[PDB]
Amino acid sequence: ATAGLAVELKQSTAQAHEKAEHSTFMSDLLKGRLGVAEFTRLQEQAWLFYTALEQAVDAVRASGFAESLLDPALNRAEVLARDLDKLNGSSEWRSRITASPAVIDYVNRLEEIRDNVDGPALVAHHYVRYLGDLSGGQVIARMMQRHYGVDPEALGFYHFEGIAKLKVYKDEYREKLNNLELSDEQREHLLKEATDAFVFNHQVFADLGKGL
Ligand SMILES: C=CC1=C(C)/C(=C/c2[nH]c(/C=C3N=C(/C=C4\NC(=O)C(C)=C4C=C)C(C)=C\3CCC(=O)O)c(CCC(=O)O)c2C)NC1=O
Repeated sequence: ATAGLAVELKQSTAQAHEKAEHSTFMSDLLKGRLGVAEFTRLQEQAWLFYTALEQAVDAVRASGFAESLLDPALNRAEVLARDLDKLNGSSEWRSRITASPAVIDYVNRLEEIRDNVDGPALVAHHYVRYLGDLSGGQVIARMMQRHYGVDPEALGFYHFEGIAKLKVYKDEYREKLNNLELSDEQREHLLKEATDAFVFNHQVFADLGKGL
């Protein structure tokens, strides 16, 4: 549409984004109703899906698609594992954690995108996760420190070590989106995938809200 991909993504995903953002689990977490335990469960599930997402990013980058956008400085899985070591006090969690049903679907989609090397689909998922982390991530980190006394060294996920000027980086991210060479089919595919990405994330929160 008329104002470029970054604008079309934001508008197209608005309804799914709002649903995800206002899940009961995330709402209770950010208001201080839960605890470090619940934050840890979230980060455990996020480690599972970021691990899958980053295999898909690596596959797509290697194909030569969206290279400048798929900045490896964004990788969260390793930082996340370090956070989880601190949150759980040992590496015990690696052999304990299991994917919730929501995370199974989400990982399965990311693995399909990986093995298909589906560039447009991968960009959609990259946008929903990383640009969200860059944008609202400092708010989440601040609330985890404020409400629950989480040590900032256990919030490495939100820090983005290697990025100095965060506002400039987000602006340049949106310009890289606008600059991607996409057919109508590819652009439509990307947009639909971005909505599905928000849908997966909402179900992840729903399953966390339950005993799952
Ligand atoms: C499934 C949950 C969830 C995801 C995946 C998410 C992603 C997400 N959050 C964004 C921005 C943002 N997101 C937030 C806030 C939050 N972000 C949060 O995850 C939480 C819990 C808050 C607290 C309200 C803020 C303040 C922005 C700023 C805006 C912007 O740059 O457009 C963007 C940027 C949009 C854009 O500029 O196009 C994305 C993709 N937001 C979500 O809520």
